[PDB]
Amino acid sequence: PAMTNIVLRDDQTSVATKTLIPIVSDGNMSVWRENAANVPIDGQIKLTGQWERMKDGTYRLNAKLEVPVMETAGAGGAYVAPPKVAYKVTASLTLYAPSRSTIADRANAMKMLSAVLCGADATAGTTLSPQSVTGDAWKNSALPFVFGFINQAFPT
Amino acid sequence: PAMTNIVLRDDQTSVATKTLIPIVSDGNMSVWRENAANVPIDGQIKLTGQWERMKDGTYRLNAKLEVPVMETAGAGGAYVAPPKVAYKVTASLTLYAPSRSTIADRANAMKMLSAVLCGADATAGTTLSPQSVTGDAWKNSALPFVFGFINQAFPT
Amino acid sequence: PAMTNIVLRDDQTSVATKTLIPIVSDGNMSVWRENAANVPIDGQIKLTGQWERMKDGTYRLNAKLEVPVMETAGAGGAYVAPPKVAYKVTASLTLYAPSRSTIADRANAMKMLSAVLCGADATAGTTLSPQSVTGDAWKNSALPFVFGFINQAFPT
Amino acid sequence: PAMTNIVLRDDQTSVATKTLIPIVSDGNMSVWRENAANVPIDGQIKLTGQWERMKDGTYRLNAKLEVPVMETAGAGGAYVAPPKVAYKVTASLTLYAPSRSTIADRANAMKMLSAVLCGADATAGTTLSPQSVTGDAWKNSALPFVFGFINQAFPT
Amino acid sequence: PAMTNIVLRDDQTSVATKTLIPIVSDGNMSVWRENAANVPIDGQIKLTGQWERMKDGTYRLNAKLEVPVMETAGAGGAYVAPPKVAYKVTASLTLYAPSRSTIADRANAMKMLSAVLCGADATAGTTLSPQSVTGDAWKNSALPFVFGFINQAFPT
Amino acid sequence: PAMTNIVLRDDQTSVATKTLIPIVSDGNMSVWRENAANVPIDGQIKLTGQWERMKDGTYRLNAKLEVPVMETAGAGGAYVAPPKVAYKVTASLTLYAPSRSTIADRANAMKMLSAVLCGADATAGTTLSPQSVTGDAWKNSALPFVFGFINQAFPT
Repeated sequence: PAMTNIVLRDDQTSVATKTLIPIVSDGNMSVWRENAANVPIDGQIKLTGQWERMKDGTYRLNAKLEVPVMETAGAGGAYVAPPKVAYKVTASLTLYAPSRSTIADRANAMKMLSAVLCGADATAGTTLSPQSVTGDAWKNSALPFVFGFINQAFPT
Repeated sequence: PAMTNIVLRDDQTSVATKTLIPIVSDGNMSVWRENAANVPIDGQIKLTGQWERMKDGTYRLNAKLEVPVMETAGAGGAYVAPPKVAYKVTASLTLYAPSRSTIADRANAMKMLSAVLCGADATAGTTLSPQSVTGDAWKNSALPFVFGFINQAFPT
Repeated sequence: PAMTNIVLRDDQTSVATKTLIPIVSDGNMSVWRENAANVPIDGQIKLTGQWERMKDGTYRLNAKLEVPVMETAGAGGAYVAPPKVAYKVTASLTLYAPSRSTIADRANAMKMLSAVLCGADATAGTTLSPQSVTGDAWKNSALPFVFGFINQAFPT
Repeated sequence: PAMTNIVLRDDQTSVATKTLIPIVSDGNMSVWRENAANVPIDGQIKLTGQWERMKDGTYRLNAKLEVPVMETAGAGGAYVAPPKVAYKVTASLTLYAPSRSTIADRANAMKMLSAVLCGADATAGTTLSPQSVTGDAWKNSALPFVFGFINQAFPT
Repeated sequence: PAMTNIVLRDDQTSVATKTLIPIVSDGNMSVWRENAANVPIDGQIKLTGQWERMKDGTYRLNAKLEVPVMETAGAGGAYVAPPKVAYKVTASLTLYAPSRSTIADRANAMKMLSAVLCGADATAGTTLSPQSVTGDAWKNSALPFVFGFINQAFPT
Repeated sequence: PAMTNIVLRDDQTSVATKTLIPIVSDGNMSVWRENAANVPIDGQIKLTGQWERMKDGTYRLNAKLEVPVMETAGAGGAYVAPPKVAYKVTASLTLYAPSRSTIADRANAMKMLSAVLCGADATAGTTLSPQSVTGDAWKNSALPFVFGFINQAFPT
């Protein structure tokens, strides 16, 4: 498939739209990046999709979303520098699919873990829109793994 | 929070429901497991949520879904072949969040990467339900990252 | 007993309510933490209750309340970092109860030291509400040990 | 401030009053002690308030309540057994306050931890009087941390 | 699942109730303890549930109930004797389940041995309630295995 | 007493009856065995009651129930395979009673651990009949220790 734009929606009070433009098509990876002004290149949101064949025939597929955070949002100026990038929150989905693995196996695994990350709970058929327009819908959610990852408390 | 059951839905032609019963709560990790008949303990669908504080104050949160495939018995051994597992398709979401990170930032990152894993594309607000009742909806999908993970060919 | 929420009241001008949610149930300890947005995880108020058996049979019971302080309260932003956590004020109650110690002994010790920390003075039956709704009631109090710990002057 | 008497109340069925007379004022510490008849000096209820400036500018303030239990005499030694002490239940509140810490912060911490030691629970503003005249009120209490300290089983 | 209290009934003439409160939850071990008045910690009734994976894949599950009998006071020596534990009556159920075992096998084994320990005899359907309010029902019972364990005389 | 038959009931959907006939009575050992059609001797359900006096006077009483699962035929190799036993699920109750123990101690311990293995929970008087005609009653039961032994997941 060809590289396309990737439009995401974050979880602020007012859901803001973020556009990742394709940058580069490499041999084992491909990269999408945000393009926002008065933001250092290091501060743009980055999406790296890479893949490799382990020595045992097993295929490792990594999708890495880096979200940078500047320290104090700055009034952009003609020759004024942006806030130095304070840190990065990183989230990587790794999929290990062995030699004998099949399309059905991979699809099942991906769909079920996606439901988990969208916080399926004891009640069957439960999920939360990752493209939800509801502001603060994820941080306020009490679903086991959404709440778990966000507020850093897994169920025990 | 307390551990609850977790009900997921696979991507077979007729969508099947899988239920993960809570098994154990360790000091740092918690484990849910399916309870299917005629399956060994090591062959059930397993979900492991673990977390550790790195030496730099950065916190690493892992959610690991193991989907096993058990072997099939060929009646040739002069005894019914013992029921063992063939292999495991594994999918682990890892979130690295430093000490300066907040609830707002962790939520932004989780929601955007969930949208990515649900095949967010150039068209804004595009997502595919991971609890979808549409059979084979994921394996047939052409959404960039759903397709790339299912078929081991990311956009390039 | 099961872990429950723990609701405390501080000593500002307007008494503010702080909720500690249970995080983890470990083998020798249990942890409660505040969950407040635009605050680094390191800056949340923490409560760690641990217990161990010394080699001589004596039981050591520690309850540790960590109160972090950020350096300059910051206007939360979409991709704006919180104030880096400036320092921690820590307060630990340690109870040493030997092998021959009894329920009555431990209850007596705990109640009397609690009265001391609530600042019982020469006048009998004297105490100060630790859940007091009166703003600034503790910092302004002149009770020997409340005043002592707060303003860092013990009676001599 | 000047050292005053300190009147506390235990948790017997009929609540008894204990009075701590000031004994000595050292350079860094001060000591109150009970004066009960037929008790050696080392068997009286003792209260020690000491403080030291750590090498990092952080100040450590300790308040230590020792409650002794004297042995009982069995008339078998061919002489009345000498009155000695059996053991000591000790409870020490320690406050670590750094150089950047203020009166507001020390007060917040002390009040909240006092509320904790008085069995603050999920219900807001919950506390048990440490000068309470209700006999056996503490040992019978089911408040989380009162119960946990008295019975050596914290919530888990 | 989560640890709950465990309420048992003994075989005294007037059947008494014992309550085991959870103390700690480890990864491979969970402990319940009784909290009775005027009994040391070591003299309380203890319940230990543990599990381990042997090197051959076979899981070993152990449930260990310790009923202590404390030393009766005795008359004074030099000083009054300290309270100490005389001995412990211990009862451990161990279940060995190899890799190829199923829920059916384990449930069948557990139910049948439970009926055995509840004194199944030649007449079908025979059983004795372990929660029975009938005082001295077990020590008086003549069912082969109950009587055998109690009176240390096995059917021969 | 004299050895009698022992009639047990399993946990199949339709509850089946198993009869253990006495085989042999030794001095410190007695054996019961099932006699089912089309099952080898080693595949029959076995029950072993033994006792021994340790070197410290403490008596050790063991009751061991072996439930074998025989190998399923499988297709022909060179010749038709001979019937053989696949594995054994084993459940052993061991009771340690020191010299100073009495009938009261042993009966109390046995009844309380029997109520435990029959799934006593927080609610008093809780029990599950081990001779119950309710099919699949044990494997479906959620009582902490019954469920724990069955599903190899202990309350934690």
